Amino acid sequence: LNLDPVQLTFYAGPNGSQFGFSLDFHKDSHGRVAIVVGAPRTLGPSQEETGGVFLCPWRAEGGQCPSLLFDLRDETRNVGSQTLQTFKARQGLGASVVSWSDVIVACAPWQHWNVLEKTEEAEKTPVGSCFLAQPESGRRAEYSPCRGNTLSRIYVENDFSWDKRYCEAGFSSVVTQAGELVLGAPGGYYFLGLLAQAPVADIFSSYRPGILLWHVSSQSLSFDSSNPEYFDGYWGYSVAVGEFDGDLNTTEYVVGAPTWSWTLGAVEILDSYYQRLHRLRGEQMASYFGHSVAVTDVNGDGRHDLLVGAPLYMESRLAEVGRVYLFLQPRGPHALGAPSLLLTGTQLYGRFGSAIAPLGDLDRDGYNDIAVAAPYGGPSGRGQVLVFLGQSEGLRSRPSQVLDSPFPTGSAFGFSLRGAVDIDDNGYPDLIVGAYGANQVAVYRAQPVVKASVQLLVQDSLNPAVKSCVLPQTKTPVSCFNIQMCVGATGHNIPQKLSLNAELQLDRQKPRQGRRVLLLGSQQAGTTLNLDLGGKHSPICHTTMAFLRDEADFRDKLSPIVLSLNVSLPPTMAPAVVLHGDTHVQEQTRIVLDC
Amino acid sequence: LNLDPVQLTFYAGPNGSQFGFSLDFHKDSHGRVAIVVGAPRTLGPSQEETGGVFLCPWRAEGGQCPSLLFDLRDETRNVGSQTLQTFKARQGLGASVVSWSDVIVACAPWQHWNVLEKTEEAEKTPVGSCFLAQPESGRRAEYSPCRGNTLSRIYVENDFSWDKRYCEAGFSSVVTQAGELVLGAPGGYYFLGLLAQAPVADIFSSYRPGILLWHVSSQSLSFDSSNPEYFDGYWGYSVAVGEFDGDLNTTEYVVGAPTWSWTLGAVEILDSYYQRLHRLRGEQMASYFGHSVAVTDVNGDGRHDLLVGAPLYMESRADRKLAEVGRVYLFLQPRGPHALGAPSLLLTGTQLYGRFGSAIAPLGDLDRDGYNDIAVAAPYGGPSGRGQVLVFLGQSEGLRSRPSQVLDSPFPTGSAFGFSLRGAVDIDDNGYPDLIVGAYGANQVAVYRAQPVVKASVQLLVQDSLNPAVKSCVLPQTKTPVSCFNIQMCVGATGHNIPQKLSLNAELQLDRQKPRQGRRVLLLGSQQAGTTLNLDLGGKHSPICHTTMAFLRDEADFRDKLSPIVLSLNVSLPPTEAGMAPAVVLHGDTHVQEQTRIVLDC
Ligand SMILES: *[C@@H]1O[C@H](CO)[C@@H](O)[C@H](O)[C@H]1NC(C)=O
Ligand SMILES: *[C@@H]1O[C@H](CO)[C@@H](O)[C@H](O)[C@H]1NC(C)=O
Ligand SMILES: [Ca+2]
Ligand SMILES: [Ca+2]
Ligand SMILES: [Ca+2]
Ligand SMILES: [Ca+2]
Ligand SMILES: [Ca+2]
Ligand SMILES: [Ca+2]
Ligand SMILES: [Ca+2]
Ligand SMILES: [Ca+2]
Repeated sequence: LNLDPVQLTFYAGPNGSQFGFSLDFHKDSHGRVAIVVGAPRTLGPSQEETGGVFLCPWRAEGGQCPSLLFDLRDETRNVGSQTLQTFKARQGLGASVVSWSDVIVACAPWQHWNVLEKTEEAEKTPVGSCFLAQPESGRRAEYSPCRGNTLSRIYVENDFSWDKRYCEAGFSSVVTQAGELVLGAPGGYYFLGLLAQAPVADIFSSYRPGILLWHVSSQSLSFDSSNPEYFDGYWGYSVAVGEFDGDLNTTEYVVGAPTWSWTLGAVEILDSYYQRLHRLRGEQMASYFGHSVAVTDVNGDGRHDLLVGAPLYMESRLAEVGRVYLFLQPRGPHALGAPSLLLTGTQLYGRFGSAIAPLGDLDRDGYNDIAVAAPYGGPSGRGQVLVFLGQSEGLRSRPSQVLDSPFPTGSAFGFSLRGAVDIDDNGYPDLIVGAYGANQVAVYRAQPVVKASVQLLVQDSLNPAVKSCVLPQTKTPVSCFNIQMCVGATGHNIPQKLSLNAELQLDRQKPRQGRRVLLLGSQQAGTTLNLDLGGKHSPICHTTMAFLRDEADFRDKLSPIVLSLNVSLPPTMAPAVVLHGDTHVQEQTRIVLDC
Repeated sequence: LNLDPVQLTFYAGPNGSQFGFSLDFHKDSHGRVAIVVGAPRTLGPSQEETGGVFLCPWRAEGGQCPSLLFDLRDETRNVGSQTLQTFKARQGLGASVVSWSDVIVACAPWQHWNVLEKTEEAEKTPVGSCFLAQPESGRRAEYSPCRGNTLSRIYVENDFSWDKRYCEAGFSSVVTQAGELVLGAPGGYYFLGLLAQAPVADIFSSYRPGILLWHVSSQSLSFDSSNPEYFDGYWGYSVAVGEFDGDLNTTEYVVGAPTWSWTLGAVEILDSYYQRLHRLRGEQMASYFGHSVAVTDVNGDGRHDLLVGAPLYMESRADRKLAEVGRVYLFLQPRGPHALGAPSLLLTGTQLYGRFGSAIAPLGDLDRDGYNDIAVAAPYGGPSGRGQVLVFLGQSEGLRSRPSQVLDSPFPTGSAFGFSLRGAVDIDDNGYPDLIVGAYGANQVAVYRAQPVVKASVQLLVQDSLNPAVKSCVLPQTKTPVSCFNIQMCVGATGHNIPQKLSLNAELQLDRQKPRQGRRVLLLGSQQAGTTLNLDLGGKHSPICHTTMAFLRDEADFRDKLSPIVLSLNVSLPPTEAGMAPAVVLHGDTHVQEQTRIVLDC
């Protein structure tokens, strides 16, 4: 709602693009936050297809960020017969970035790995990897469960089972609250999908430079499945962490399979033991249900809620426009299955739902908020971010704000969206929009929100011929009533330069020269006053006095008086304020005399 | 707790005018708050003590104030045979000022009134008169419920039954939320005392300038009692309103009778029909149990609680058998309303002849923690006897038994600092209720502003027990290896209206039990086991935690391997005394200890 569109933070990257495929907020232990962006198609050791990650300090003007190296070299180790080796060709370092407690985990899902066992070989297959690093410490603990030495003949022998040659671990990187790192591998089990879990502390403990194999304590890998629906399931395409079970103190992983059950799609909730507590499938085939998955409690009830993206949805306008499915967390026995809000974009081929970013209390509204992105939406397919507030009792169905791509067509503005981290540390979380091949990363800063609570004090009714008030000049006896207005500013971090303007309307329904009551001071049927609330918490109530003419004067006495007070922000750069809540009170006064 | 004692506002009246005897907060139509101060001995137009009320607008420096021009003039109106007279000489206009909505009720209890019929009369007795005003419109009105025209001999003929000649109505004035003015006349019904309650709108709409004896049609008065206990009860010395019977439609009055049942003292809680719901007897005779009464929900359970004051309570010390200090009783209302019984808390003063409990002011939520705080004033307490005010914070069970803050008189001795108290109103509009204390001896009022309360939080994490020499990260500036680990402490500062310059200080003491310079655990850097560093939180919802590398001495080097390794994290405000007064109050947990041990084979 309060995300500043007119001013944005622009971060540049390599001319080879991909700067913005994935990104996250690196929360420093000191309390600072900086944006870490993976560019999975930067230059290699010698102009090679590789990845790469940049670390941008949080700023406003922006610029060329420094680069954080993880691993770019074709290693080769001779374990007896097996001369195993790694290949950086199109590794994609930066396709998944997640940060936690001074550690950054950035993945290269398409990194290759071949083991030469004399004549036979393991084939140069994309096992993928995800490299961990504490930039302050400098320690690098690369993690790659799918790296192995089992030669291809063994795979071919029995049933091509328990394979990890092309798992592509790290297609989606997330980290729990405790620091446990979770990685997706869509290609695991012969292009079926597996997951990896390992403590970052344990990963750093068990890692040894040079050697290209380990087990790293009790790292938890997903179970291989022979179910036909899982074939080419593409599990671990997108992952997130949130609390969903009946017990606390445990972190669940939500994983998306956009091709589950013959491109139908699914999303699953897993514990650390991978018990599959809940699984919700898609509705439209080839709609890519699960491309991006987000976890946040926008309802404000505390219990986390689920958002699932289907950018390839074909709306029954059969127009290819994505859709975000919302799932509030209920208190039923087997609840959470039925979706509640189905948000759908407008621009054709917009891919509405490629990036769902939790935002938390974006506008100090008391409920969490979200930002969905359609990378090819908008007027001319540029791509647009749709901010949806909590609003309680569900989610804001309408876009509280629409952020337009300032990038040319095809930049896919809005592929990776992250929020839920107050970058301004002002109770107002910000948003970051990165896009694959964008070459630029945009950051939206939220602005203070002012809720208004408005009340009126007007006499309910009176005799038009009371004749108690006295006109100054003419000295005529007239009836009159007490008109007062009190508007107060609620919310957090309200700016002290507030200049709210209140406009009063007496007999609003009646037109001009059809009006009945009329102000003494200004001789007008309505005025605006600077009812500024800046610099104080108490409401301002400056009254007025409008006279009511004699019976014989007018004839609109049969019409009851309408007293509508409407408060609006001043019209006079960036407003830095968003009026919300009650802003128009129309308490009424009727005319009562005999009939 | 957070009431600033350094920067005070001083509002002055005329010399010897008793400016500050009673006071209340008047809210202007625009929401601007002003103070109504009674000065019950201000010089009248004819150089005589009559009374007066000042309307002090809120400022920073303070000073002189304008006064509400009432009608200070004796009145004489002959209604045919009789001759009604009102004498406004030493009437005490300002002895009880209470502001409700846009009206101010300033009562002169000692205004005299006579009815001259031929030779006879009704005796020139003090009936009292409250003066209602609307300073934004000039609408003046008067209310004298106890005025009568019955000749003196009639009461003698009927045993002084329903004798309302000595009411001094306005001795204690309150206004309910529904706009009903309730006056306690301690001297009504021949000093038994009564309550006179009438709607303010009816008071304004039944007053005609010139008529002295009229009758408000909707007013209600108490019942004269033949029970010997009530005699000379002064029933109406102090009066307050609150909810005590269940139904929120009915409003109940709490009325003090400080000399009920032969100076024993009592407080009666009774509904609008003056049916006694409950009676709270005194504890010690001549203690004036009922001198001050306040109603507020200190414990926050949603039910109003009662605060009684006995300024002349003589406590039973071990050394002194009976010493006059004063005592405030706290009664907590439970469910099942007609069960409020034994007192829940018994606060007692310290200074002799300090009159602890002469004023009980509900402060609202001064600390902003969901519980109601009060102020009890001893006008002659304090080591020098010049006057003290004690702030008591509310909690789940009763309220704090010790004064969170103590305010001392800035005025010379005998100023009666604390006689009049009034609070629970944000005067400067900074989100925190303020307090106004009236020292009529010095003819001044002190305004205390509540500075913001910074609620702190501390979380010092030490990962686990460690081995003496793990031979990890080397000792600083040496290739010599030692055992190293991380110390991380997150400190947060949450509060309302906190300034942008807040910067706490974290004292990190490494095994404070051991003497410094040779502690078992030092830092991997400067090696100083005690490091106090500033951590700024000037508008940061995210606690900031600068991790530190810490070194552990050799197993042979440190010989006490059995003593617990206890790290100390202390949070303190910076030395703001160098500049102006401390702008914040760092209430809350600011000091924690975290203990670990020495592990082996790790
Ligand atoms: C989580 O809370 C505490 C702290 O870790 C722990 O002792 C407790 O067993 C946990 N609760 C669960 C697992 O339900
Ligand atoms: C209080 O008064 C309201 C008037 O609207 C009434 O509806 C309600 O029943 C009353 N409650 C009682 C008498 O307990
Ligand atoms: Ca859980
Ligand atoms: Ca929920
Ligand atoms: Ca919000
Ligand atoms: Ca922000
Ligand atoms: Ca009641
Ligand atoms: Ca209570
Ligand atoms: Ca409190
Ligand atoms: Ca204040």
